Amino acid sequence: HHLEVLFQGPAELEHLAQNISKSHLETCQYLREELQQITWQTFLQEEIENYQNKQREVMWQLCAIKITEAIQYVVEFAKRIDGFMELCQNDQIVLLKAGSLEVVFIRMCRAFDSQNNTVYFDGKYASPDVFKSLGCEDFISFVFEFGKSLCSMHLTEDEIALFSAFVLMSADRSWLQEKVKIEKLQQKIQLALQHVLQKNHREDGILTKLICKVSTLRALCGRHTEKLMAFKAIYPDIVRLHFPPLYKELF
Ligand SMILES: CC(C)CCC[C@@H](C)[C@H]1CC[C@H]2[C@@H]3CC=C4C[C@@H](OS(=O)(=O)O)CC[C@]4(C)[C@H]3CC[C@]12C
Repeated sequence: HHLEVLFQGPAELEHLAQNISKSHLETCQYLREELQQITWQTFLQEEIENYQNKQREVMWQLCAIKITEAIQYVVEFAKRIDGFMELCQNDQIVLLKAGSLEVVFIRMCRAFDSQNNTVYFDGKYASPDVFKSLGCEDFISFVFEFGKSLCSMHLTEDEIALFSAFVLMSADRSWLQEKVKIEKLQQKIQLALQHVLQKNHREDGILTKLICKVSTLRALCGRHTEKLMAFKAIYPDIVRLHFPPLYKELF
């Protein structure tokens, strides 16, 4: 008892970090180690050309299908975050519409080869050239830059998990009813994140460089929405008849 009281503080941070870590491990589509062992499996030049030969609307549908799969896994992660399921359906929805893509881009770092500038996509590792038919060179370059920048921090699986839970439970998304409860939850997650960050590299204070990325993610997800609305103005029926329903609902 007396010993239990002396540990209660940090024990609680460790407990929450382990909870979130586990939720992350069990809701990622692929194992980190799996992804790292096949970075050499890049598309061959012939396959690259084929993707480049596809029509704009065709490449967009494919990417939306692939992104929707990753989002499905992020929704499973959210469900397991303590507090998320206690919120009103309305706040649950607002946090997912705003954060599900941000968590995807965070998870992208586990499936990104920084030295060669390539991302795991449709079975192989893809250079930015694979996405040329989208007609979004700037948005694509921003995505890869983000991948490179998060990789350069060599975040551990537990670090990625707590950072995912952090930008997901943000109390500043517009239209939230329970700002105070969500805020108290993010604060805990953040103390837990700092706890695990210092466990590995009290060498710096990267928590700030990480929290700095938060603003970059919002701009990245903001551009996605802009590009998508621009695409939907030209291909309204492609979006309506061939885009995945969950992607439509979210974006
Ligand atoms: C306009 C929009 C549709 C274009 C987006 C094109 C690229 C940026 C997308 C398409 C498909 C996306 C991947 C789909 C699937 C995954 C698996 C996911 O793996 S997991 O193990 O972490 O769950 C990590 C993100 C990752 C690598 C995504 C990165 C981002 C990704 C390459």
